[PDB]
Amino acid sequence: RCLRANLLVLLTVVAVVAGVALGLGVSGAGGALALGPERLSAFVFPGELLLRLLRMIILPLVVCSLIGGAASLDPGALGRLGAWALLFFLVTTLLASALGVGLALALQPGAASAAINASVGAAGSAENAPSKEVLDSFLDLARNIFPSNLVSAAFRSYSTTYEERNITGTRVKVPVGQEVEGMNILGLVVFAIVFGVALRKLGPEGELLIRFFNSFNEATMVLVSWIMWYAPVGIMFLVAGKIVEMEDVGLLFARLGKYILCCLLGHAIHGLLVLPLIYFLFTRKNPYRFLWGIVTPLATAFGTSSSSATLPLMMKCVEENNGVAKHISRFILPIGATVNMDGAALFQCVAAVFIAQLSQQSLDFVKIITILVTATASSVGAAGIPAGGVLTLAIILEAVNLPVDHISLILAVDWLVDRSCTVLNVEGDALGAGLLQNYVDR
Amino acid sequence: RCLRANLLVLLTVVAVVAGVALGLGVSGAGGALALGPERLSAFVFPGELLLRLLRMIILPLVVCSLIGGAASLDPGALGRLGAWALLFFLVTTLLASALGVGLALALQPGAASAAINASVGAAGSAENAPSKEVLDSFLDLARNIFPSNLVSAAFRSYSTTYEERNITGTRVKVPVGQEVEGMNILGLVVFAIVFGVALRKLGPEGELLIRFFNSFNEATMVLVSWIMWYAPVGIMFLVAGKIVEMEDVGLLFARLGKYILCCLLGHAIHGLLVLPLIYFLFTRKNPYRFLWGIVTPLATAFGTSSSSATLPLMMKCVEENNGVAKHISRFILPIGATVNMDGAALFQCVAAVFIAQLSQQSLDFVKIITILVTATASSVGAAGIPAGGVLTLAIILEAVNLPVDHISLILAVDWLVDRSCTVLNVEGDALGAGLLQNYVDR
Amino acid sequence: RCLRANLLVLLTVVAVVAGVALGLGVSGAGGALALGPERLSAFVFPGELLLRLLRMIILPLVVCSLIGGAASLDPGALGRLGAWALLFFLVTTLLASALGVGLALALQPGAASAAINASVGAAGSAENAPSKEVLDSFLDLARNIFPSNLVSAAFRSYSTTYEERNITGTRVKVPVGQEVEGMNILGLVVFAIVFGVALRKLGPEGELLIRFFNSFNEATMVLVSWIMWYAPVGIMFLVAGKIVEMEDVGLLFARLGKYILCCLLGHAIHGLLVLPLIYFLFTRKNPYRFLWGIVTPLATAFGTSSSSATLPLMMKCVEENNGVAKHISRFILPIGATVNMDGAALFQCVAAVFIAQLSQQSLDFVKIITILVTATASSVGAAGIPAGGVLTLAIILEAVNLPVDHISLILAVDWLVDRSCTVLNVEGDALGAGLLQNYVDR
Ligand SMILES: O=C(O[C@H]1CN[C@@H](C(=O)O)C1)c1ccc(-c2ccccc2)cc1
Ligand SMILES: O=C(O[C@H]1CN[C@@H](C(=O)O)C1)c1ccc(-c2ccccc2)cc1
Ligand SMILES: O=C(O[C@H]1CN[C@@H](C(=O)O)C1)c1ccc(-c2ccccc2)cc1
Repeated sequence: RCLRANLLVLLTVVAVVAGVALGLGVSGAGGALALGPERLSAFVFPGELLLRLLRMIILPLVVCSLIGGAASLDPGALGRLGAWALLFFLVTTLLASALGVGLALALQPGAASAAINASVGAAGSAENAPSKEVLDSFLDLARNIFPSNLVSAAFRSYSTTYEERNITGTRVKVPVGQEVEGMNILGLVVFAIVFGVALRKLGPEGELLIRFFNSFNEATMVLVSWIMWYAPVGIMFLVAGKIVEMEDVGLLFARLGKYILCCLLGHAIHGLLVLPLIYFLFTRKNPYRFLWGIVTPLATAFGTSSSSATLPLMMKCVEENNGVAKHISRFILPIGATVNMDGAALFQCVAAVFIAQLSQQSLDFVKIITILVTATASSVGAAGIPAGGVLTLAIILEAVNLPVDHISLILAVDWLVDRSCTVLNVEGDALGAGLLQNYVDR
Repeated sequence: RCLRANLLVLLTVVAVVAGVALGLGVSGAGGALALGPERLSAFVFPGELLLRLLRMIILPLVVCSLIGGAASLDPGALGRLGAWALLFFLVTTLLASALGVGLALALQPGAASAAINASVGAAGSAENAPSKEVLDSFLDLARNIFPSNLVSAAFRSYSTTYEERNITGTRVKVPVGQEVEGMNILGLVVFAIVFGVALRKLGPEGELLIRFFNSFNEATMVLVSWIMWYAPVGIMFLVAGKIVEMEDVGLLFARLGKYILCCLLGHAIHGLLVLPLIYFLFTRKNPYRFLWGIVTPLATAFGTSSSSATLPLMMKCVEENNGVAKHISRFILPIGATVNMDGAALFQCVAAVFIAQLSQQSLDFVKIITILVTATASSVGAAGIPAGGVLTLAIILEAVNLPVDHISLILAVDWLVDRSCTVLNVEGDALGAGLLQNYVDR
Repeated sequence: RCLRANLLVLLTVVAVVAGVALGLGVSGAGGALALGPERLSAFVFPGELLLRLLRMIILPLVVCSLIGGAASLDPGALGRLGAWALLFFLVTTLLASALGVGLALALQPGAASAAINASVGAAGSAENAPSKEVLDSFLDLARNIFPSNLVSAAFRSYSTTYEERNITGTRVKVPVGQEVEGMNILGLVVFAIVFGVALRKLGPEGELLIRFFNSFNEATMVLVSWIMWYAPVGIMFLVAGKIVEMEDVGLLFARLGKYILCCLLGHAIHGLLVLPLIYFLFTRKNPYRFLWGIVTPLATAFGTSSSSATLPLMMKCVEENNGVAKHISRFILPIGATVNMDGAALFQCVAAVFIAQLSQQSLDFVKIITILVTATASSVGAAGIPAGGVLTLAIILEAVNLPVDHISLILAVDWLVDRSCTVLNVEGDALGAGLLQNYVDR
């Protein structure tokens, strides 16, 4: 039934296109001048509503799916599957970062152009920042792993601010911990996996609880169906709002065309050559067919700019349409969302290479390897914190000591490049799931 | 067994009467002068303890009751029942507001009297307020519906504060969202209903989870029995404390006797003529008998001044004493608590008409319809936020542009009129439940 | 199998000893000068990680264990068991406080010595404090009992701050309530016990839910096994960090040797004479054998300085190694953690007697009884709040009006005496559990 099967894909693609058209027409016809902030809020509000709906269920779906997936195969096979999955995610993120270096080095987006100016963008506010240390970031990562409280971890994460409690002499900023807002999805993932392993360690005592969590996840999936049918309206209004919030006639594109083209080309090459090649090599099945199987979550990722929020739609589509195993999907895809960020590592490395290319920095071999490794680690470093969309580049440049004086340049265009990132991240998650499904099948 | 059956009703009526007597005697004998703030806190503390007990269980009871009630009848009948229930609540709230207009217009409580003075009450602090817009209130309503996180929604709700982030020129206050304290009971209600529909959409997978939630609610009901047996002491001490906290020899009654009489008469006429007439018309069963069946929750509502807190006692009494169906009770009465506020719409409209009557405003037909509709919507607008006992009148007067210069007059007497409101709200909920029980039975 | 059975006890004792050796060697070899704050954080971080792991599971384990234990015996036997348990805890805490008086009165640690000076310790900051009233502390105790919301009670507790809302004349600080951080484990304990009683009041409806909670606790116990195998590393690094954080060559020991010896001797006499004597008297079974059965939780208590955090390890060890009944363990030991603080009452009373001994206060009989009773109540008073490690001594001295001018003396050495306190508290809990197991068996 092609007509009914492909209705959703048609609807979300039409939603994205019509949202772009609506926003461009509104901005050309007057935009904010004809709109006002109140009508801007009402115009963006369906987008915020879709993101509120999809952030409501990631906690149930992630927790109960991992508990229902971990306790479906014995811990030996689970350990092997988790290890090969982490290896796959690490390799894909590393390949993405290397592709970013190879593109930004060649196209040279940091050539002398309008982007050389940065007074308007920075205006002295770029240097002023928390300036989180790399060690403190890794410690906050390993403290969001192994949370102090599960309930608080359902909406809070650990962030190490810096006070000035060294009045005795030579004032040095000292760390203090204070829980902030944002889900600790990594901690919940680890707790859930460990829980499911514990239930598999038990036998008849755990059958009730596995049945509970599987039923709960199936109910949440039934909610996901209806959220999916709502999603095109939210995507349309969200995209229209996010191109009405700033003019996009071509001024910022004319400013940063090489950088944005480098990022989008890197994302497409990662998402249409590298990972499809890996899938074909390993499972020997049509990767582009599979990519068409998941267009609706990809479009939702482009519209939402949030990997965790698109995940319920993705797990529904992957388990339903494509012939991916239910337990493998449950175990892999949430872990893919919180660890695999191919696009994030890609455009972080490309941004670093761009800001280094302007001012003519060297970056011969050692610094290249450094940016690769720290991008690969920051793939998960940025994952626990939702606020740090591109904030993690500052700590990278602190590690390797580059000019952070114009990091605010990307914040004007973060809302565009970070969407293709989300597309590629969920794509890499699904491809890892398919590969590991075939590996477990063999 | 009349002697044992009616013991609780006797006990709570005696508790209210003895609390009034105790508070009046203490205030006459010296009150605070003989008491001190520390003994005032210890004297009110049983009231705070009862409210802490009854706010502990509304989350379990509401969530699990709606999940156990929604998934007891098919979604078609559920949709019809929900639609006729919302229609009933809307009509009753609208009739209440019209009754408020009809009374305040006739009795004319805003005649020239001591209430004309407002310097002592306002003293310039009335105008200073957040001044929340109507659109922003509706957006916060629809964002507390569809919460971002369920756990946070168990004790937090979305409130749009206003910052001054327009330093570029012509400083205009802009909205920012920051979650504040207070349960998001509307969001939990909607999520729970949707969940129960999902479990009914499933079949054998959901039987475990329905059995879980029904067992959990029955346990919470067993707690409610013991809280009910404690409740008269809390009501007595609470009422005594809340008339010791301000002198009530008759000064404020002598000031606002017409307004308070208008509100109480409107509440009694709504609760003893209109809704009993509707019940008799539809189900043809003794409505006043049924009203006597629920005296203990009504007295608890008068003592507590909180509709959500009396709800566990109400659902216990309605399912136990009166022959109302268990599933219909579960589905309707929580929704009645968070949506139906007949008394709130009533005294909000009466307060508006009173402040308009002083200063001799017109309010011919269009403004009357405006106050009716905005009161009907604010019935649920005030429901998500517990702090806004009468705060929502300011946004109404912002919509229709009346003198808010003396809104602080009612805050001295909010603690009295708002209790009969709670009585009428729970009464309207129970009457809707009885009507819809008979409709489903037919 | 002695070699495998005793491996854990050997490992944690070796961990404590090696941590002491590591910290002393690091402090002697340069300590902070060779370390820096960043490496100090990385060196302490395994300790923080162990405490984050053990605070993650006390909520599941406590809640589900009490629900699974309360609903294993009928409410009559439960009421008797709870009453005799509270009587036992009260008597043991009182005996501990009397032992503290008897030791501090005899050894006279407040003799004229270096400890007479307090300018360096206090420096005027001792008097400045919230100065919480005793009545307000008891009210906050009874409001953390019977929480307003269960979810918030999973990570928040009620603390009555004091504002200055008496500008009308004679500015007097007035209480305001605002929820702060810290688990409301007492409120969750009471709610859980009451819930389990409700499920036992029900019959077949509750079997599912009891099976759920028992399965959930068994899963959490399976997590506890692995946390236990990790624990020695955390204890070693934590102890090393907490003796590197301050020099302990003997300066503070040379300052307060009599006071610390009094506290440790009181703890050992309570833990090795009084309670073993009671156990032998009642159950007639080798108490020192039983004490050896639980060395790993005792060492964890010494390392962690947290009674609640060691509790999962304790309940695992008591149910596994020693022949204590599962249901009795579940019901008693969590209640022991939140109520029984023998060591806390002990060193609080000893600290009071020490600060009274300096400056030559009388403390004849009435004040002795007062310190005993308020210490016995503050055993649970300090339990709800985790921040108040020794903060509760100030409110005691407010009750009985002693010099609080040098309360900051103990804060330098709170990290040492408060560890043996934790050891004795968990010891008293386990001994009460064994006694009541034998009583129920008889
Ligand atoms: O850390 C993240 O990733 C960054 C790198 N790529 C971008 C992406 O694709 O998300 C962002 C992140 C994840 C999720 C959310 C999120 C947003 C709305 C609602 C709920 C959650 C934000 C930030
Ligand atoms: O918004 C509400 O309604 C207003 C209009 N009528 C009044 C009523 O009857 O409650 C108030 C509201 C509901 C519930 C609480 C509440 C109070 C204590 C504890 C827990 C909850 C407060 C305010
Ligand atoms: O109030 C308490 O007791 C005091 C008297 N003796 C001391 C003890 O043995 O704990 C402290 C308390 C309990 C538990 C924690 C706690 C610490 C870390 C992580 C989680 C929790 C703190 C303070």
